[PDB]
Amino acid sequence: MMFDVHVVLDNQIGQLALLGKTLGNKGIGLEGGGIFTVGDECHAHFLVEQGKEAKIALEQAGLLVLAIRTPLIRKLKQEKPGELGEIARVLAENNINILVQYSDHANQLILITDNDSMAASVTLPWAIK
Amino acid sequence: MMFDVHVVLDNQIGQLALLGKTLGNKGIGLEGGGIFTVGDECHAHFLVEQGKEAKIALEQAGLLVLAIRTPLIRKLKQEKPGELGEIARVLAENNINILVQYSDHANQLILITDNDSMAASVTLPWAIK
Repeated sequence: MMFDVHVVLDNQIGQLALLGKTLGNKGIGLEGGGIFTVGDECHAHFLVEQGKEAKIALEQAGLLVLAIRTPLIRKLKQEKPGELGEIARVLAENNINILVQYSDHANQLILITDNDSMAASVTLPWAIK
Repeated sequence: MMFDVHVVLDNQIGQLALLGKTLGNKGIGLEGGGIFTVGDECHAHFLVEQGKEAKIALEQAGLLVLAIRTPLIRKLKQEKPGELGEIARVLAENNINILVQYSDHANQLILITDNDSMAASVTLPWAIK
């Protein structure tokens, strides 16, 4: 039901504005994520419900969508130092590499790994209510 | 009072686990942010209160801290499609480039720009209560 939208923006003014207007004009709200600049490019990951519709609109605006994915959605059960490192440890102990991690507006944990099939069973203790 | 901690992790298992354990062992909680993989490196931005203490602990663990910064903290006043694109538009119209953007666990807007001095006055309408 929820999709991570991975867009590679140019390191230029107005790029986040174009992304947000293009999705806002379609009624697609951003449920979490952000943008990180790395050298000459800006990597955006935003969580949306209308993933396929967001991909079409962004590409029609000329933005490069690398992938839309359905992430694992989990929840840390309490806010405590070391909680994120603990779920990352159990994933690492199962030889699972974490490619994307962030939190949504419900404070739910959003994850993309190199083994989402195994990561789902490994992270079952953190399943949402 | 709040600091963004920019760490460049290796694209390897156990890196987020080392970051989270190192800060959790010091009692430093993660108040927001995430990690994005870009090629062979993983860029982490996490919001913490004990920024200087987090920098020391991460460097003693062998992790590369690119910078600690005090971000602008703003708040979208309602959750509505296009709201993020609107604040990004006003920033772009003032020739301000957005380098980092995400939301914290209070759903506050975290921003780092190439003109935080001007960005503070430009984004005054989005000031927190």
